[PDB]
Amino acid sequence: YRYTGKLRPHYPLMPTRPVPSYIQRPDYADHPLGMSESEQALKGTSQIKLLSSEDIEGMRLVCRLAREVLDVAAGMIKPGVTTEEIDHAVHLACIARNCYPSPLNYYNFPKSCCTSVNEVICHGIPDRRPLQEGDIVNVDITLYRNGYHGDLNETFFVGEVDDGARKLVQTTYECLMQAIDAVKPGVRYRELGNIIQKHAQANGFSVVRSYCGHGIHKLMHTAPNVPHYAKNKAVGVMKSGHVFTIEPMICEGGWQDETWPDGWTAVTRDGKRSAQFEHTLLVTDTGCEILTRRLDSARPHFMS
Ligand SMILES: CCC[C@@H](C)[C@H](N)P(=O)(O)O
Ligand SMILES: [Co+2]
Ligand SMILES: [Co+2]
Ligand SMILES: [K+]
Repeated sequence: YRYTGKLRPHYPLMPTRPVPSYIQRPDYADHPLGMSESEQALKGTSQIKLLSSEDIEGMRLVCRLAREVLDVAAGMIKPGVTTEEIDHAVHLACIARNCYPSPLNYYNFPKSCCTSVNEVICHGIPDRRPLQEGDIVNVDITLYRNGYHGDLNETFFVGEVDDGARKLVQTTYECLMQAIDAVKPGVRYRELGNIIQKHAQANGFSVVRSYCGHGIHKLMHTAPNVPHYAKNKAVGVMKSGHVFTIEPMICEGGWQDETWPDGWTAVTRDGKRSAQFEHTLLVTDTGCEILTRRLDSARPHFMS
């Protein structure tokens, strides 16, 4: 394999971390290939669940717990700390909140969160590489509690970073918040990508095409599919009671991605940096509720 940039995987990984049997497990947890029967059954379906009131309480709960776990990870970001150390902490923090770490064994993903450094777009595997001053790193947290998944992510600076990194991370966050601002009943899911790409393009960045935002509730990834790029073909109209993510990935260079031999790590084909933010959203009668919002600050961690 020809790597696209400077980053390399740092193996071996520590043995897979056990989740005590008292934690309730999603279906794929114990599938040999990590397939989710429940996801697949609804795979290809266009129909969007309307959450009930107990569904909404369940989503509120797991999304706030996910946020707490992301906040634990945010506090560990500094030069010299390995992404595997961050995942260890994340794994324990999930267990402490009586949650299963959703990524763990999801289609055989081997860790409890995704860590995506520099040219890694998304789904990076926590490993033995120490974070380097200058890096940008995304941590993506997904928790499962009482049948519901909650999903968020932020990009972080590792010590001092350069102007290009400041600008890419800020712009990515602005892309996300502009899209969120547009969310309310009657808006087409396909419109969000027009908004995201307009802002990215204005700032000289490109928009990843192969990964999308998604419905989420009892299933981690379900209808709707939500592209982040302009003139997409996404199907569906927003309605009060829909829950879904928006998680744009924006890049310094070109939009094209490819996958490492690990089957998960998505990287820019050109080796230039990519940043991402993600919230889980509930559409309400007036707009939407950011279920994974940071409660104890107005702002994401990079703005500290
Ligand atoms: C290993 C899968 C991790 C997934 C589910 C991420 N949380 P996302 O849905 O790509 O944001
Ligand atoms: Co995520
Ligand atoms: Co997601
Ligand atoms: K990245």
